[PDB]
Amino acid sequence: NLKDKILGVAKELFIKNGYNATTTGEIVKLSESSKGNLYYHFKTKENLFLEILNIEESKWQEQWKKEQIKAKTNREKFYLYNELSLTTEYYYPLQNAIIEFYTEYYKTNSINEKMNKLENKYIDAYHVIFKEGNLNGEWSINDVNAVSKIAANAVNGIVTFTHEQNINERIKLMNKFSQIFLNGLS
Amino acid sequence: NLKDKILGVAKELFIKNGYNATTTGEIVKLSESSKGNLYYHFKTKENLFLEILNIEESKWQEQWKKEQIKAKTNREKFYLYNELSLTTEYYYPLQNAIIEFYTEYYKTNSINEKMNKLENKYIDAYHVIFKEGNLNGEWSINDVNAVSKIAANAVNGIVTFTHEQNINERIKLMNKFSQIFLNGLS
Ligand SMILES: CC[n+]1c(-c2ccccc2)c2cc(N)ccc2c2ccc(N)cc21
Repeated sequence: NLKDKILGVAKELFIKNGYNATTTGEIVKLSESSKGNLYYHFKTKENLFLEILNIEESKWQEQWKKEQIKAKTNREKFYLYNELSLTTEYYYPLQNAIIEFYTEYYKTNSINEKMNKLENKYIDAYHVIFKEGNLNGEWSINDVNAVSKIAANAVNGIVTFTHEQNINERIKLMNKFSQIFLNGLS
Repeated sequence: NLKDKILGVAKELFIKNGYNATTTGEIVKLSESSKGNLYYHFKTKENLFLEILNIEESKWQEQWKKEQIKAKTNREKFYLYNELSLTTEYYYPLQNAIIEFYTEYYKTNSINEKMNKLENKYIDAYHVIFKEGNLNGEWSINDVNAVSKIAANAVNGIVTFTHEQNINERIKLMNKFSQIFLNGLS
């Protein structure tokens, strides 16, 4: 595809190399297009990036839906969502590229611009879970927005910063996490 | 000393221009040494950075050892240590050199022998906190090593991924976390 097949390119240059570890010229290579095709939908490096981000976060949010089904109590949705967060091939596989981006481009309205849209969807699944937790009364939080951002990131840390130790060790830890967190709420 | 001098010039160069752009030639010139004497001491840029990384980790351990008398109980140190991490990393100079490096040497097994031992150093502080909390009966945790691991990375995510918010709110979520998390141990 025109400006669509190009999108799947950078995605890999970012997951395979990082943000400034991949450039337009680069893209253009396996891309095979002109530095104007990008002009249209992709105004700047940031855009292309901030764009691919959300896209992927969505394939994730989508898989999450087509999967939570195997969880009864919301509390199970919690443990699960975090667990799955570990195995997906979506979004998280370029959270380091984002760590960089957070620096290389923070003297510029993008963080809260389009990147604020992501910040929302990124903590949505948690928001539901927690919110619907008050209903089912599995617990009860008086600031669901705070706890939601909290959970989201911590979990994201457990996923990002431990990508070295074997995959099964990881799954165990994350579960010992959810136990503690959920238990710290009620 | 000529070693320290290298380490001294090297650090600022990295702080002034990131990890990637800083060349050893620069380091040797401004340190007034020789690639020879340099190579003898560190063998590589990658390796040089690591040693600075370690020297820094030891300076951290220092601050923590002094700045922690302001926290009587282990339950308070956990609160203090966490806040401390957020604030200091808000304006940590090398912060950008670090991110470049972790992205510049992810899969590299070798650079990961020390890479981990160092990381392991930050996890110790928590480990210490939790064990002491044990001996005192502030809580009860047997798999200290697991919690310590979870607390380190959970916090890191809270600190790293929350960059879009004002330092007042951040310190708020972080203290909220510390309370919630710490609340799932008794
Ligand atoms: C947890 C290790 N760790 C730290 C770190 C955290 C606390 C103290 C010292 C270093 C880190 C710190 C910054 N700024 C940026 C990236 C990373 C990172 C990236 C990947 C990884 N696999 C472990 C990582």
